[PDB]
Formats: sequence, structure tokens, C-alpha cells
Amino acid sequence: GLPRVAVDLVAPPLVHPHSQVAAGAPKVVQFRMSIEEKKMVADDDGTTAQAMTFNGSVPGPTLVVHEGDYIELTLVNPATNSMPHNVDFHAATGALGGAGLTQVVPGQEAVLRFKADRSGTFVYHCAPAGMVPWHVVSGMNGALMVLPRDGLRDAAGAALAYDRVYTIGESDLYVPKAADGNYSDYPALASAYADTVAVMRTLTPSHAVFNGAVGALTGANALTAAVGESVLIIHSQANRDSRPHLIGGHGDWVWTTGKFANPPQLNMETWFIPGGSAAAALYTFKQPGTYAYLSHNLIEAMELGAAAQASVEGQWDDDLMTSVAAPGPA
Ligand SMILES: [Cu+2]
Ligand SMILES: [Cu+2]
Repeated sequence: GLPRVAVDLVAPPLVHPHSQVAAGAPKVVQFRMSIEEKKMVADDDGTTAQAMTFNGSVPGPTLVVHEGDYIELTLVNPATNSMPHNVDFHAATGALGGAGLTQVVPGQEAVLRFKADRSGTFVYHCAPAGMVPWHVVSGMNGALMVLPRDGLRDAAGAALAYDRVYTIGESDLYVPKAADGNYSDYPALASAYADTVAVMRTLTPSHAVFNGAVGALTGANALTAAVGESVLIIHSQANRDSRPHLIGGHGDWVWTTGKFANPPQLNMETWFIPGGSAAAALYTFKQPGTYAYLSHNLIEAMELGAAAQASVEGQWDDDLMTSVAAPGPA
């Protein structure tokens, strides 16, 4: 040289713691882680896944820181576981972131560282190579954151714150288934892876868720818171896207993317885220119750898952518302 520281861690959702613102210164821271893977479951048924894551968871844791510172871481892976991992982151720169370096494987571880710177929230995440895615888716991753320183614121410136936171894451896833358908388962892882891837491719897823598962957150777991317060948430895723958212518520513020620187825106519703990344947112618450957271789409958330838741518490018122018446027628 510166110172360283360481831281711790925791888981888711938651975161851891821381513161925101511161013163312180830167430184470194540391852381560690571980891764784981595982397986688981896712848802418830059971378913588961495996896953992966870182620690464990888903898602892863886250871381935171611131811106510147650186861271460291370480891573581881273980052994046990297986695978490897690583881571991437987001954030840172280079390588990628770281991744390469880281790677680781298983056992181983490583560480780384870176620175942171930137711121816111962113895522881481795995991867490884091939694977990455697977990972891332598974788971993983877461876120871271850163824141610134010162713280936151618105647109214107013113310131713102928251319290718381938471975270968530888412895742997505894927697973596967067977033939018958258923778914497947496985154990281992690887076986698973292959287937896853295938578924993734386708894309778608398965588932988504947130954290892881478904438920987771828721118840217990778921988350928481218260018414018033514020818261923151963150878321894441890675891958894817888513968106877220928451428911018731718204956112317030935112951122978305996340870163822171720117512105935121316011218210828203838802947112977104993217895937990868994360974111964141814131818221617160018112018323119470529960718530838821978631995404919205628803378906995815518811268906797948994503878502968741947261718771718251417280018181119521019535016025616002019522019823017146119631229804128825016577
Ligand atoms: Cu991994
Ligand atoms: Cu990435």
C-alpha cells in the first residue's frame, strides 16, 4: 527546524480537535496511520466487502492542519495484511503526492513529510501501481483539511466559524453477484479481486455507501446538532461523483470544489462533488427535527445507500414554517 507537534486521530464522522484560526506558527504536525484490510458487512442482508481501510475505517480519518504547516505521516502496513500500500495526498506536490515514497509491503512502515501550502479539503488515497482503482474502491481513502491560518471566511472577507465538523465519506462499491444473483462471499481478499474488476468495468455500483455501511449514519449513529449551531459537513468521494443535499436545509456557504481560497457561494440547494475530490459546506440549523443528508440522485440515495441523518434538538420557529391546515377533510 520548526516545532513538531503530534496530533491524535479520531474516527469518522468525528474530526480530531483543532483551532480554526490559529495565532500559532507553521509547525510540523505528526500523524500515524495503520493500513487494515478487513472483511465487512456492507448492508443489512449480510452482503460483505473484502475492504481495505486506513485506520480500520471506510473512510480513513481526516487529518486537519493549517496552511503553512508540514505533514508528517508515518504509514504502517502491519505484517498481517497482505497487499502492499501507499498514500497519494491530493494536497501534496511531487512524486504522485507521495505515492512514490510510501510503498509499504506487508510488515513495513514509512514516513513522509510534505508542506501543506495550499488550503482546503483534499482527498488522500492508496494508489499501488496497477491496483489504484481496486484499492481506492475498496475503502482506501480519506480527507485532509488545510484550514487557512486566519480561519474560514465568506465571499467578502468576513470571518466564518463552525461549532462542529463531521466527515461523511461516500464510497461507491462494486460487489459481484453469483450465477443465482446472490452476491458472492469471498474469504481471502485476493479471491475477490478477480470478479470485482469485471464489475468495475460496468461502471455501475452495486451499493453506494456513506462511512462504510447502509444505515451507517442513522439511528443511534445519526449525526447531532442543536438549533442555532453552525456545522461543517465535509464530504469526500475519491472515485465517483455525488451531489449532496440536506433535506429541509440548505448549504449556507459551499466550497463545492473544496479549496478555501475561493469564494464560498450562497444558498446552495444541492451542491456537487467531482469524483476524486472533497468539498465542504457550512450550514446553521434553524428548525429542530431529523434531517437527511444524501446524494440527490434519489436512486443512488434511497435505493443504493447514499443518505444519512442528522438529529437537531431545539425550538421550532413557526415563522419559517407552519401547518396552516393539517391534512385531512373533516
Ligand atoms: Cu492499498
Ligand atoms: Cu487521486
